[PDB]
Amino acid sequence: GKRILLLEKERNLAHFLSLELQKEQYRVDLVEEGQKALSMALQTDYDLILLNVNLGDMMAQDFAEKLSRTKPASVIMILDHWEDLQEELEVVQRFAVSYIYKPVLIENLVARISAIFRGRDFIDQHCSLMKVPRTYRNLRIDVEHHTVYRGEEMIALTRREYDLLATLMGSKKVLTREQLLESVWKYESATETNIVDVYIRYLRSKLDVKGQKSYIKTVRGVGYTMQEG
Amino acid sequence: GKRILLLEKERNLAHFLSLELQKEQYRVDLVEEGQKALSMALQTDYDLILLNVNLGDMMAQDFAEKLSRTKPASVIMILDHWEDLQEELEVVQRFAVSYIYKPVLIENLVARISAIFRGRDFIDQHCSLMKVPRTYRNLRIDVEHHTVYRGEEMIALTRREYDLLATLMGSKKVLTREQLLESVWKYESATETNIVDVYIRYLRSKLDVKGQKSYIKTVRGVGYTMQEG
Repeated sequence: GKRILLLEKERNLAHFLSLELQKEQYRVDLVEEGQKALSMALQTDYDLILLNVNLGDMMAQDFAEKLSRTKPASVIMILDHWEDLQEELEVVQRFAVSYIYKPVLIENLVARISAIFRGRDFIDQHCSLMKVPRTYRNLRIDVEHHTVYRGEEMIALTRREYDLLATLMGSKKVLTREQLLESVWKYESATETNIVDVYIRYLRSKLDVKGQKSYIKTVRGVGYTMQEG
Repeated sequence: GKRILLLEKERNLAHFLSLELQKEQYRVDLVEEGQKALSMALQTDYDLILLNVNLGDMMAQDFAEKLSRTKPASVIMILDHWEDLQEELEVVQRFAVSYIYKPVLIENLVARISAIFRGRDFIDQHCSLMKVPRTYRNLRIDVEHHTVYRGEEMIALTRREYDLLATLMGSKKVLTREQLLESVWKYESATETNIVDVYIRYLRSKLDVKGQKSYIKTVRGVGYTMQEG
């Protein structure tokens, strides 16, 4: 459950925004004083802090600079009317992840907050996009359908097998059993590298053709890679 | 929101398992018939299908074989008692992404499903295999706290600045503004390439030092990348 700190000076809006955010299963701490919002953000890591340009007892810009002393990458979004935001736009753009104008439909606001959260979560997986190979010899990879064809024949690779093939095709360098573990079984706390050899064998038995070189190369030393034909 | 097809013969466990999965914001379709489970799996793409070894009107092995005609990389996990799973283990190991024994703690099962999901997403987003970069020149990245140090000095990068620096550091290649948009503003629908240039300048003003090369390299007419010292 993502945690949100909410200081909104229009109490009617605050109430209904809080309700809709909770409907999305976010946790909402509603607050009303700048200095108490700051003390709360210092002691609690919020996934999002939603503020107006002027908090009452301080400006959002001062809130953000103070907080930044210890939590410099804090996720702050500003919600305000046109004139208030326009007057401070340049500074808001510096400290705020995003800003949105009142008057505001709550659903558009909740939608923007969800986008920010997804975008932050994507950065947090350290996913460096790389170009995907879609052929190898007479194998065709249909990435959108997670299907594989040998010539025109669909090969019914399971998910794990599909994943193993893609990991091998994705690396020019040979991969160790350990690197394969950390790839195809990433996040699962897998220990035995012996399961790698089970699934190589499953993979070969689906792909390889008799009289032909195997599509998978065993580098007896180190690990596995794809087998040039 | 990840979608799960759940056919568990023990209705008490099924009920609580469904609730705990929903708390992670997963959508759970509870079923009780193997034939209905199959018809649902053909007509909608589930991220995970959770089954016992025997579905009642058919074996999970038959379910998987029929499904694999259309959807060969379907994500199927088997939950069952020792004797049921042991008796079918070799077969299950071929068609199932994973298996887990009853009696089972719900919290353990949710954690394993979540891991499997993240593992599929790493493959499906074509993330590089390389380790997240944590240094560049005299920069140190504390990934857990989203903080950055230049020497011993903490630089107060904003979340957006941080995400941008991470995306640049994440890629050996030059990134175009369109690529930077699609990663640092992923899901935010941004279409103005101009904002990338604005945050590059913000990043430089925080990191760069007089009489040093900039940490960021402008590649005229292409995009941006990191700047060797």
